[PDB]
Amino acid sequence: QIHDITGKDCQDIANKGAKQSGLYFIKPLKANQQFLVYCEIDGSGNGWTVFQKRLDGSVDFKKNWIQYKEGFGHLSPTGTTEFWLGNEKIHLISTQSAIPYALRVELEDWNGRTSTADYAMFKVGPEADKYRLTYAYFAGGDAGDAFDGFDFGDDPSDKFFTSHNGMQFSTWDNDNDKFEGNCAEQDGSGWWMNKCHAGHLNGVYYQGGTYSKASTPNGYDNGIIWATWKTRWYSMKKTTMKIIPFNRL
Ligand SMILES: [Ca+2]
Repeated sequence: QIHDITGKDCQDIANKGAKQSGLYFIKPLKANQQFLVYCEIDGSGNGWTVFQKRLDGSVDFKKNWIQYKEGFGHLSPTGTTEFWLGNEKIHLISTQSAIPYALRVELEDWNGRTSTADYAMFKVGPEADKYRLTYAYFAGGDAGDAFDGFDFGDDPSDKFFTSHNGMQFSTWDNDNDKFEGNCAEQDGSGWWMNKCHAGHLNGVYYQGGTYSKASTPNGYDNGIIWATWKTRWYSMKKTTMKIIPFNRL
């Protein structure tokens, strides 16, 4: 169920001998109390700390500010459950000791194809700054750089409106986006919204992937999307968001 070795993150845990993916206790520099996390440990001693997982539509991602801050969903020793670790925990891990962390977004198709997109020097700010997302540069990956924004063709400033670097976090009850309306409320989720999005992994789980403007009454593109890999009308089968110290790349 839960393993004995502990550390500051899953890489530290892997550096101490553990070789099995599963549940572990970690305690980041500023964390006053230890908490449970799911570590993904591969054959090369890489230990990834997973903070978000989607795979079957068992959890509703339309949660409020406090829920996204504290975390929701279920942690499993088998890694077959959906959850959001919690913004406060993501903040404590990503900013401890100025250690440079890399974020890996892993996506899976309804056709079996998996893709990734890596971001160097990933960080999540404190609550005072509404858990802002910042990264140095896109490090590569076949899923493409959706965080850089995308020109959908709706408005000439589309790219400026869809980038995510520097965006604060938003939930329906705590709007901090760059939109006149409420992106989080219209979509029904919690995310780093701009004048909405180009990459949005906390959207509605549409079975089969393909959906349309007709699926929803207002026709919102509120699925689990990553514009640089698939159309805004295609919802992902599985997603994984995980972090590891930059030097492990
Ligand atoms: Ca707004």
